[PDB]
Amino acid sequence: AMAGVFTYESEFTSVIPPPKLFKAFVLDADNLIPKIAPQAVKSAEIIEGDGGVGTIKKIHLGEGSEYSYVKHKIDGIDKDNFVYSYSIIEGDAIGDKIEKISYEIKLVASGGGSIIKSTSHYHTKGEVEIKEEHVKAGKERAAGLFKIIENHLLAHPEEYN
Ligand SMILES: Oc1cc(O)c2c(c1)O[C@H](c1ccc(O)c(O)c1)[C@@H](O)C2
Repeated sequence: AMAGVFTYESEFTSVIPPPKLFKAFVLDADNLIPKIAPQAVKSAEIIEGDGGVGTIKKIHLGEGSEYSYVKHKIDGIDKDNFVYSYSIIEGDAIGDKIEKISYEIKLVASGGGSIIKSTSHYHTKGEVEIKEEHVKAGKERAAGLFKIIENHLLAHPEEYN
């Protein structure tokens, strides 16, 4: 029956500045990734909402994740300060051990690069197993994807200006 929340903090740098990165990784992620990283993600669609806060999206994952869905709940967007927060509410790692996973992502200017500050909140249930390796994975995973994006924009500077 026991509820809890485990909360983890992570950072990535990028040479791409916030406002470009933001448009690519947040605002256009849904079409972009599927185009440049099919193994990551096949497609993404709005199930519910108006696209703003409170929208839910079914995201169709790629082979990397045995073609499994997740549903994302948009918790907030601030297009000015480059903040985005969304919770995974169904899908891959959302079992019994763990019931929602929530992210706040904050892009910070840093020398015409960015630092991507990421807070994740694993909403637990029952006993709490959290392995230094389960965290390293999920972290590598996210960074793998920012790297795909960063390198994509470096090779396509015509995009997201
Ligand atoms: O290989 C994977 C496995 C996953 O569970 C996920 C992956 C990639 O990336 C998905 C992802 C992450 C950020 C996104 O904007 C996105 O559209 C899709 C993430 O929610 C879940």
